Amino acid sequence: GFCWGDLCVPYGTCSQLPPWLQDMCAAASFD
Repeated sequence: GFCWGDLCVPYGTCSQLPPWLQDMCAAASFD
């Protein structure tokens, strides 16, 4: 879960994102 201040990328944004952004969203899910 990558956090930019208070903006943490939701773990469940992956299907709303396209493949290349899902790659990071994978680490968003696990971090």
